[PDB]
Amino acid sequence: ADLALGKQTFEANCAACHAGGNNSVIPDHTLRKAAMEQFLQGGFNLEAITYQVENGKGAMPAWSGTLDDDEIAAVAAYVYDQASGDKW
Ligand code: HEM
Repeated sequence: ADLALGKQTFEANCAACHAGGNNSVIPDHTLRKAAMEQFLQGGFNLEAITYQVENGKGAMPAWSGTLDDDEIAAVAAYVYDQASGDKW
């Protein structure tokens, strides 16, 4: 995965709501591994993350009409990497 692209895509598009890997809209639905295991539909895995970034969920906007496939893949990988290595 192009983690470099993923990080810049993250800062540019997701940081207002998830700065520090947290969540400013619904505080407990952070991007930490344990939180995603509880709140992310499908659990903590790349497929679940990609699905939500593409399709959206409630106050979480859908990005399929803003970011392209290679950009979505990149950002999903970055989020997974950050969570599993707890790099936030
Ligand atoms: C940017 C493109 C972006 C990413 C990446 C992203 C990811 C993401 C994940 C993986 C979750 C799940 C967290 C969990 O614990 O279940 C999640 C959830 C929400 N998001 Fe998000 N998100 C991105 C962008 C944005 C933006 C710009 C906003 C703010 C307007 C935002 C908000 C939210 C909200 C609210 C949720 C919770 C969804 C729900 O379960 O109801 N995200 N995001």
